[PDB]
Amino acid sequence: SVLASCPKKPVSSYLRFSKEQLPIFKAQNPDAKTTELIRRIAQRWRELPDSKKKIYQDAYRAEWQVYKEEISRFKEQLTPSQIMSLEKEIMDKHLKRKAMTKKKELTLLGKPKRPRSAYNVYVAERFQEAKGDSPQEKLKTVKENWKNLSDSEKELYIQHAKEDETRYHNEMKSWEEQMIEVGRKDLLRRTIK
Amino acid sequence: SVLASCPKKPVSSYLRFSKEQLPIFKAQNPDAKTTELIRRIAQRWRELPDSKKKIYQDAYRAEWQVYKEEISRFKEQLTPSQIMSLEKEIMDKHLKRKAMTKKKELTLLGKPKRPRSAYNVYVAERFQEAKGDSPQEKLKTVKENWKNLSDSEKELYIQHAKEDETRYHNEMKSWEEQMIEVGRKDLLRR
DNA sequence: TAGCCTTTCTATTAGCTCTTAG
DNA sequence: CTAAGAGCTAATAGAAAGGCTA
DNA sequence: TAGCCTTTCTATTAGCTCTTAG
DNA sequence: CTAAGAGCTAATAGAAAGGCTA
Repeated sequence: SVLASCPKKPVSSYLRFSKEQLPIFKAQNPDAKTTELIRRIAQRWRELPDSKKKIYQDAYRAEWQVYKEEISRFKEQLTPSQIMSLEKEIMDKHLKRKAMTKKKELTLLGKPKRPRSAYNVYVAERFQEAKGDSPQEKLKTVKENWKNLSDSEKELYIQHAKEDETRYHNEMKSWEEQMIEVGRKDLLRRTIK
Repeated sequence: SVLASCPKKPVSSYLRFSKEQLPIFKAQNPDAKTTELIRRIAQRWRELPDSKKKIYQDAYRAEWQVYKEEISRFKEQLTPSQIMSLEKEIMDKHLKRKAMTKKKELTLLGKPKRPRSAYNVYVAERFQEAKGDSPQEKLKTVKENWKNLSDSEKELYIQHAKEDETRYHNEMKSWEEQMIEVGRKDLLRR
């Protein structure tokens, strides 16, 4: 909202060169992978005489002066409420990226899944059965069927949950022992129940 | 600040008991550490019959109903801009506490100071020799007498700024390798 | 992976005093 | 949706010098 | 320790494409 | 300013089950 309209900074000298060069490298080798092309483009950059790098550097510097003007005139026409909104939007985006980065990191470190309750075991064992033309409606259905379960049957899912609590404690003790060894004592629970 | 005026949540039963008891314990033991009074207060709570703990829980539950009412009519009267401000204030507070906790932790772990710049070394030695009514107004004198400095005079301080850059690299490889010992690779640069 | 739907759980964190020290 | 990968440039945040008041 | 003042530095992270896969 | 310490209670955030579309 405020962030959407905020002037964006110009790209540096090399990234400018990189974006005219990529489509020509791609058009000549449409099968070769983008990581190989960028790897091939970087050196066209290293090899490029400094008289030619200066053409890209001069454009960057000239656009940097447009940016300074654009951003100064932008920030100074914002109301206090729009300044707060811009700061909250930037903060929220940064936190979304940090949270997402941490989840990918913990998956690479092989963090155990948390205990799956009897309802979670139910949703796994009997979801695609549930009538629904949308995954959200197949779940909406699962919630009613879960309630309609006989007491006899729900105790079957409670024991599956019970034995998964044991799996959680075992795997966590093992994973947390491994994190101290990898030097990630920070990833440990402070309150281990 | 929207958060300043926001109804706060009631304290749980033990903290209600703890409140009335601390003055009594303090008055009876005035040379005792607050940490020891709270330890003895928790002991009284543990010993307290559940019929008496329920008196404090019933008050909590009754105050929880007052809270729900107060917070809903407070938030209903907030403009969209005040709702966004309240949410930003809550998050900023949480992050200020996280950042502050990390700085205290790194000070206990004895993290090396970063490299002092030539300006930094000029402020340290020539600060109290500068005219100024307030510490901010003393720094303006040093900032003005830094700008005016000769290149040869700058080199005298630039002598410390280069030997301190060595001190930083040395102390950091020592501290970072010690942080691997304690199992805190997360605190390294990388 | 996030977010949609509901339900359910674990781990975290909020609250309070009063002194010390960051 | 968007981070990762494959590169480079450089703006950015925050720490650092001092001390006094939150 | 944060934040006030200015200046200065180090470490981080932003930018770009296009495909893959989280 | 406020975290730490010395305790307890419980609200809260976010993960978990599934799959499909950002």
